[PDB]
Amino acid sequence: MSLQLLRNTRIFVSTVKTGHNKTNTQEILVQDDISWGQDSNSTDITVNEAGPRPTRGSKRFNDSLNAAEWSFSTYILPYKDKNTSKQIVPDYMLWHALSSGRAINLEGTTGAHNNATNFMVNFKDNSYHELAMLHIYILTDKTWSYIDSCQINQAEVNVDIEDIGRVTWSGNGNQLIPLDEQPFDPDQIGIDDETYMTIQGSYIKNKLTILKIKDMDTNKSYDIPITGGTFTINNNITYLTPNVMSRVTIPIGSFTGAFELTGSLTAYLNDKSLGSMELYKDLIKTLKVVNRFEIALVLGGEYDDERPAAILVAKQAHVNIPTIETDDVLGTSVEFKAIPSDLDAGDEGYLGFSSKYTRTTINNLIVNGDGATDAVTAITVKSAGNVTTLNRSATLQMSVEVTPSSARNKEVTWAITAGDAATINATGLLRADASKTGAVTVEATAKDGSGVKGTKVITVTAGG
Amino acid sequence: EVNVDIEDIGRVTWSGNGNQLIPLDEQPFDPDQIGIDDETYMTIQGSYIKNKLTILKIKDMDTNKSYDIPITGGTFTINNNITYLTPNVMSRVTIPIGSFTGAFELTGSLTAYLNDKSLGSMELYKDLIKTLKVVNRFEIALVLGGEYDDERPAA
Amino acid sequence: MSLQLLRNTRIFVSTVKTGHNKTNTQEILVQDDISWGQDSNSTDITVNEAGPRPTRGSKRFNDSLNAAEWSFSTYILPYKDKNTSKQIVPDYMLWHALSSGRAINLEGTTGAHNNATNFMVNFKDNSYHELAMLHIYILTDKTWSYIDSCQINQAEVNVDIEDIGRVTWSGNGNQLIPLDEQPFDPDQIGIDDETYMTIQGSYIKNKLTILKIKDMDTNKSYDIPITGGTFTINNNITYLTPNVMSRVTIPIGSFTGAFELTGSLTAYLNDKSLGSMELYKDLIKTLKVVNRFEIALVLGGEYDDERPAAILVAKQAHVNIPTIETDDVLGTSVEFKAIPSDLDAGDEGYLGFSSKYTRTTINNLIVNGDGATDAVTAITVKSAGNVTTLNRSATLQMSVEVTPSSARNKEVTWAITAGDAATINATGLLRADASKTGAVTVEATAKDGSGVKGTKVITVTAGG
Repeated sequence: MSLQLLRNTRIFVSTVKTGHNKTNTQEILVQDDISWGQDSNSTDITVNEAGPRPTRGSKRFNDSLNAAEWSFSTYILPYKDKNTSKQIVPDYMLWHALSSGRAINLEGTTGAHNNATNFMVNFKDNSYHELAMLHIYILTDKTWSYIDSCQINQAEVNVDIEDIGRVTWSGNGNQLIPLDEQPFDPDQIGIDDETYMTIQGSYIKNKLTILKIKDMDTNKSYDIPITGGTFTINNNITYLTPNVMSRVTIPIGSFTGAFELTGSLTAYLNDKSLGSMELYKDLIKTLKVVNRFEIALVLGGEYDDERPAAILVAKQAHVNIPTIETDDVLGTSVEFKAIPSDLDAGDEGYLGFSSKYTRTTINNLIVNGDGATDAVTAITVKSAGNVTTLNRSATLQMSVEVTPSSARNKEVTWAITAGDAATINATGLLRADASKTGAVTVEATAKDGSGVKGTKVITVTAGG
Repeated sequence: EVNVDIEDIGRVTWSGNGNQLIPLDEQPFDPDQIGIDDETYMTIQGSYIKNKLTILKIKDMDTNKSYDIPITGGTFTINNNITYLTPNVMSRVTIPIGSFTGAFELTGSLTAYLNDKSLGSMELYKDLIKTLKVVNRFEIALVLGGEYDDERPAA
Repeated sequence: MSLQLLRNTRIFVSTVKTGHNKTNTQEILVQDDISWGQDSNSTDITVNEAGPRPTRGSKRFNDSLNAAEWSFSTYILPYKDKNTSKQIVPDYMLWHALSSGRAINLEGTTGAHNNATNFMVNFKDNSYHELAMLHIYILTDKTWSYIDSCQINQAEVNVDIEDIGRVTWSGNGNQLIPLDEQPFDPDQIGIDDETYMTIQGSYIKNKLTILKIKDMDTNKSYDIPITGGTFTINNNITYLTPNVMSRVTIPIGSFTGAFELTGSLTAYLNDKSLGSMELYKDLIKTLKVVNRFEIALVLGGEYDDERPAAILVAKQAHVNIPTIETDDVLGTSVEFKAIPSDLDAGDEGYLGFSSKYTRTTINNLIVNGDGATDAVTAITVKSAGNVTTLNRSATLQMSVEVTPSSARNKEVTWAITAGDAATINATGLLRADASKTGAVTVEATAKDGSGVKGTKVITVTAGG
């Protein structure tokens, strides 16, 4: 009688089947592109004979149930909750399931976990045969229905100008189940209007898209205006089902396959220095089997005032040779896929979601890994007593200052590049001797990899 | 190909194969007297079948739970799986020679809206997804054109 | 300056190397799988020393040539020719050289001989060390060649349903000889369009395949719808080549081996009466060292109206113990071999080809050996003067009426089966005596092996 409507359907994500509370269930900001359903495998039996009386017969049997299909898209709207005062995306257990299979723990360091500054999602503890287990609850009008033991297969992140920032989720469940009784009241679990105002206070617009590309073999950072992009995280999950003739069967667990983090970035060719054309010609010139690039795509842009933004940080990526795409105005496409340091070392990449980004915050998130931990920005090597020169056979212990003063890693290395008339140790004691009449330089770079440069030309003379 | 869809008038689509298409110069027979006259055309057009009035009779033979399902649109076809056999001669071309009907298939797809009412679409769906059985035995009686006390055209 | 394609090959079968006419050579319609050639043997003489600085050198000698191999596939295409008005298959000399070692005589009664009703092949005259000798002529595009003194080694017939009736020929020849000049005009000898139309009017489809199997030890006919099968006519011909060390040698003569007529028949298991299951259970329950089965494989089906057909008849066959072939639908395999009554008797089996087989024609082919010779179908025995009973010490010379009225064998035998109150002679003069108060029977059967029954229950009493 009463017809169920699509627009009135609300989704609930849970980690447990009983005792649903605010810490285990949430209302998901799903769009109007929802779709789900479970199909089955069937077998037909035909008979082929040669007698005078052919047997035109066909007998059908049900054999098994395929995986339950579910897919929906949500808005990327990071925010801070009033309870914890820490930036968390509304759909945080989805990112936890995509990241690692451990118990949900925002106070840890692996998987989806927040902080006072930003919400960061790493895949360092992803090396599992089975990720975190969810339960997609589908409340269409009044009738209940949920999908048993869902697991996130992939997360489709679309980054295109003229398009608002969104993410599309698609996964599979063991068995979709319809329910008659309410598992839990949706009103108090569902987000109230105040946190809806708090969430809508932060929107991410993909029109402001700035890319950080830097090769680790040459450190040639480029300036590329983005036309449109897309990067997805794939788990390659396959459900395993038994094969029994007598009765039908349902899937039993799964084994996550190979982790894939691929992305496609479209951008216009530029003749300007460090532009798209220079990147393309450098890549098509140095044809190398292996690539090692710093790619840091920043959705929503960067600003001095706190602004909502989404960040991808791929430390050691693999850039496929670009193919310049012909159109009205030449716009090329670059394909990348983040490879790890070691196949089982994790650290494929990590993401940043928060409404409160300053350029320094995103910078230290990119270089150090967290939006809260500070990193060095500039370095000037300091002589032991404002000294400008050195004579032959004289010791000089180099000192150094770093900025900001709140940097977590402040120690720097000591090296000599230009000139051969002195030496430096781990502590910085520069030493000279006889037959040292030439000008020499001294270098200093911190171990956090900010790209900081500490330089000073000391005029080492022959002495008195 | 029988198509049963609302907003669509009842029609059937035929598709088959012949040994060899042949063009003819002489009239095999006069079309006028063989062709239907206007009176039987009036008699035929006196009866139309409209698929908008589609009522389904579904009943399982293991439980006898007849359902009440309003149809959104359907399609059922009868297939013979006919393949023509032709010889393979290198010197000259060849034409098909007879055929052997394969396996008889009578399949159909019925689209209908989910209903919370008793003996509705949702009850049928949940019963089927509850009693997962390899073999099914159902009374399906699709009635194109509807049913009425007065004489009405129906399929 | 030209390349030769396999599609332009034309094959002619001849019994003479000169004076080629339409009665000695005809074209054989071959298919893609045609193949022919001749291989050569060699030898390497290598020195095998053991010391340092050994000799490492070889040497090759051509020593012999192998027998030429040829094979091709043809369609079973019975038809009637306008010249003689007798049913004949286009590759009839192939059948003759397979069947007998005498000169071809279609008017005779052994080997390949035709009739106004059907074309027949029997192996009653194959006791020869060198069967009828052919010469395969090959015409590829423009160049000519032929194989000298061929012999039909075997003829494979595959009952592959949903396919056309086809036979595959194989054999050996003394030597393959390339001919530079045209032996005969292929335009005249090759089949013309009229006979091509007549042939294509008649095709044998393997789908319409009925099989007639009967246990001669129990008189039990089975209804087995076939799934797929094959039967072979094999001669096991081996070609002898002389060994000469100084010069290469080609085969000089041959010798036929053991004539084998085997088969293999696959079918599904049927629970119906006299089905496949009953045959399998009877065969595995008897467990007999020897079996006497009558097998009549009828390609093309049996019908009241005229239809083309190819029939293999095994009068006294030997059936192996069947096995169950576990597939999606359970089945079995009936592997048989046609054995003769006596080793030097021939008559292992025969074949009948025609484009006009009414059911009666194939029936009398099976039971009489020829499609033209009619065979008795039913019998009702008649007394002397329409008498219904008999009294003690009274004669009853019974007669017989048979159908059809044109059966070649109109005679019957006489026997008493049920009761002991009378005795019958060869002519049929039944005789009784006193003290005969029981009901006795009389039976008659034809001498052509049709399987016709003549029965009557005479109510002999003690008299008035």
